[PDB]
Amino acid sequence: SGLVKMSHPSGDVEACMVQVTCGSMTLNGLWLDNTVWCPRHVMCPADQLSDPNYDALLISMTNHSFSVQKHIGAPANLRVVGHAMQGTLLKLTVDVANPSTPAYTFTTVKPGAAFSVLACYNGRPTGTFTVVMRPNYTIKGSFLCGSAGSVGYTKEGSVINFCYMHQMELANGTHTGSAFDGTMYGAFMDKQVHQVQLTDKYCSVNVVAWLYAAILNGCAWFVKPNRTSVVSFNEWALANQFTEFVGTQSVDMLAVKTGVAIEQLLYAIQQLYTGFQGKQILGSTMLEDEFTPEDVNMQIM
Amino acid sequence: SGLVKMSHPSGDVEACMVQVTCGSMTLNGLWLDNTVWCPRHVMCPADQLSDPNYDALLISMTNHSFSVQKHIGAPANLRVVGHAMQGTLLKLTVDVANPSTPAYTFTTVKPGAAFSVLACYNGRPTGTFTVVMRPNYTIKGSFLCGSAGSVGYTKEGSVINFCYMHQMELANGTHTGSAFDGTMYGAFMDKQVHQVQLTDKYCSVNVVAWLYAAILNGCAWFVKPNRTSVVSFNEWALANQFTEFVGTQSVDMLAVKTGVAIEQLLYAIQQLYTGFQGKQILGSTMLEDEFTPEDVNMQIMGVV
Repeated sequence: SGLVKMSHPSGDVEACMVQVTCGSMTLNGLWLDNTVWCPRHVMCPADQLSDPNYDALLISMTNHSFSVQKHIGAPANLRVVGHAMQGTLLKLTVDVANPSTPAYTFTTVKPGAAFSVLACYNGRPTGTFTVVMRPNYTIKGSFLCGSAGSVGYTKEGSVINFCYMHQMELANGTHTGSAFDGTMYGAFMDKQVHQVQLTDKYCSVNVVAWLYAAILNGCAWFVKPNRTSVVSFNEWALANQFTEFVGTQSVDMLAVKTGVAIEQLLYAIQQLYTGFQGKQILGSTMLEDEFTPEDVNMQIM
Repeated sequence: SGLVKMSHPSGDVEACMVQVTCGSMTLNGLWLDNTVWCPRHVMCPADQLSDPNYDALLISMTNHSFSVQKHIGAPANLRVVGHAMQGTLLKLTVDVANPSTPAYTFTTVKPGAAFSVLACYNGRPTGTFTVVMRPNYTIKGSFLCGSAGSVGYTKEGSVINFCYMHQMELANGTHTGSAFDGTMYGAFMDKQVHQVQLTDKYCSVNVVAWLYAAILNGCAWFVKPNRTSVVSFNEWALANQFTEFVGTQSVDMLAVKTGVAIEQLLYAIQQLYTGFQGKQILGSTMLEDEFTPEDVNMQIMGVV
């Protein structure tokens, strides 16, 4: 009954991690059914990562180019019987179906949404943590060299939604990766040139959730009777580095649980961005946008 | 690079979780070999929790009083064939041995040490997070009603150190539990009465680690030539709600890597205690003390 960074139990997804090796290069892959997903830059030699030619590289491969070992749990015999390139991912086909494939889906996450990351090295889970997809389509993770192919996901019921496969580091503590459709979040290129990122923003709905959590724990000094409408807050947001606020039923439950209307918190957010004055809020003298409405509902029940 | 709140993968420990039911009370238990560990207040009924007689509650039990079900993973029912009390924990014996018992130890952690927690409800793992054993022998986590028996651990190679089993809430967001020798952390009582908690302190050595992580991630604005000695800082600490700084080799690797001495960050902590004056350090506006030197070394350099 505090507000902490919380991840899904990782057991489910650990049972799907494998190591993919191609020549002298190695990284992680995700083994679902008869498929192993991994980043395509496993085909690329270190010196050529500046300007790879993936179309060339793909051609020069046979199935015997790809080596897949399973280290965690039950071992280890995966023969690659096919290989395809899908955007910034490779799609390897293997002769054995993962007996431990969860019920799963492949939905792309949106800015502000949270997901769990299983950080792996050489096909071995080493740690798990949770992030939110930034409005500029980066995440703030904890990745060293060799973590490519680490998997990000969410869990509703026993259905895993795989939403992220790690690719690269754009700057200090700034990362991105692929959705399992093969597209890179934020359209960054999987080559090692410096690329510019768009400006970041506060996730408005996540700040509202956080303010609700502060109220639910007795910190409500910022609540006034004043209101800003959603439509009016969103005009303001455009020019002050906040995202468009979009209401959800998860926000609505917090409004009911506390007696404070969304529009009062939208007004407070406008004030708090001018300054906290004193003044702390679970505090912190700055806005928190890394907890979702769902986060706050499940941890402060 | 990047520094996040990082937990161990929980697959190992998930396979060990079970539900223990006794009368009307239900919570989580930990299943190792032929033993299921759970908090003993599962014997105490709804209202008697104000103050219970645990020696009495124990005698009024047989093995049939206890029901253990494994819900997640490899399904099972486990018959209880013995029962004992040890401190604040029951030690239940079951007929089937856990076929996925990890290599493990039972060690008690000291204040400032971090560990992973697997939060469970009704024998089902729902989330994992990392905590530090606070100087006042509480932990700050997310434990709702029904999470007693949730388990905390550190992992070293294949060996899991089990160091915590959740017991109770105290103040808001303030929790405590048992080591697996049965002793409650900070001598608290498993009882719905109120007990006095010592004041919290900042874990100075973790704050230093966090500041080194800042420097290593390109955030060094708080670094000045000025220095406070360890001895001097520790006198200051007593008066200002900080722990005694004790250096380790792990802190030293960070001093070597950044070129910034410990004594420079001791002086910076004294200046940052007052306040960050509108700036932030790794996205925070207050000192962070739940990143340990070992944790920072592992995330930033992959080292021990």
